Amino acid sequence: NPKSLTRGPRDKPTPLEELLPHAIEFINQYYGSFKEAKIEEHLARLEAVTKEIETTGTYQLTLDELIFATKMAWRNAPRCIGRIQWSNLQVFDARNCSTAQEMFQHICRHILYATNNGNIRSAITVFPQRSDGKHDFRLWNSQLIRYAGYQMPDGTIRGDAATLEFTQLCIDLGWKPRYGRFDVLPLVLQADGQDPEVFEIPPDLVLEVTMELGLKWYALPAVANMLLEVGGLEFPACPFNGWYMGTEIGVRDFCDTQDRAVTEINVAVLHSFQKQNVTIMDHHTASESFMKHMQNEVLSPFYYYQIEPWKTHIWQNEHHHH
Ligand code: HEM
Repeated sequence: NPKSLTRGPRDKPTPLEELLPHAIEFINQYYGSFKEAKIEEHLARLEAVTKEIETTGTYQLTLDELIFATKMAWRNAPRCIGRIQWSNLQVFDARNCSTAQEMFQHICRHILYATNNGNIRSAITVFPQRSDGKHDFRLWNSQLIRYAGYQMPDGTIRGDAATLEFTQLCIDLGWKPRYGRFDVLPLVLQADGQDPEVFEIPPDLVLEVTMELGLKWYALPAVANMLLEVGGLEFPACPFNGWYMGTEIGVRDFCDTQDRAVTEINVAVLHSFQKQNVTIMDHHTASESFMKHMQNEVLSPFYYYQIEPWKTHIWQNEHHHH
């Protein structure tokens, strides 16, 4: 019975006999948050949604349904330690975004809001939902802000090892590679299913925490490659963020060997982030964020993983050596 955590591509709209059941269940779940309240409202919504699916082949969520879905999907996230305070989430509605240039501006706003000069705020920007699967909006990055990973002559690493393929992809799309350890990768944005466009992230928007010892690391951990599933609808583009745990800042930029044996702690990080006033999930934050959450008072909705876009993209013509 274990279900796939991945939701792949489509080449045709979701069939009505498949969409309706899901939409109806979401709407129920939505109105269910009001036990005996809004019965006539619930039925009115069902009738409209069904009429919408029958006449247009799909349906649009309301801003409130979307907000509710983004928070439920967060709550339904198995490994997310931040899901305890699922209500502390700012939603940005970018569902009428049309171009990669517009996606770029939305992402800039997201990064700006979320970073908040260090006082990190959790947010999610929801781009248009998948229509026929041939006009998908996708962020080819794994994270909004991530360091480039460069291959060396001896087989070593310069930068983030986990971005080897993606970094290469960037270089192949024209991006000029500086060969440092902390090079912020550009944004590879796909809009309306078109070929991806490369956008440098304004250096100003990147807040970094200083760890020679020789290390830095961005303050904002924002997942950019997941898909939000809600009521049969699919949003292939919905970057979200929280704040670091400190337990993980992947400085796998290493030869950092510089008790038993496996004793490589994560202290300097906890301290470094705190003194530079960048939110990290320490005890005070865990407690405080939970307090804020309490004051506001098949798994679906859900955030799925996807097949890396460069492995599935049917190129048009743009950017050679793709
Ligand atoms: C508020 C701060 C947050 C913290 C400290 C936090 C922490 C975590 C941690 C530790 C993981 C596991 C390791 C990893 O996959 O990187 C994780 C995964 C994840 N988080 Fe968060 N998270 C936060 C906010 C969010 C937000 C705002 C969303 C979405 C709206 C979210 C959605 C997820 C999802 C979908 C995963 C993938 C793994 C899974 O859920 O099973 N997280 N988070």
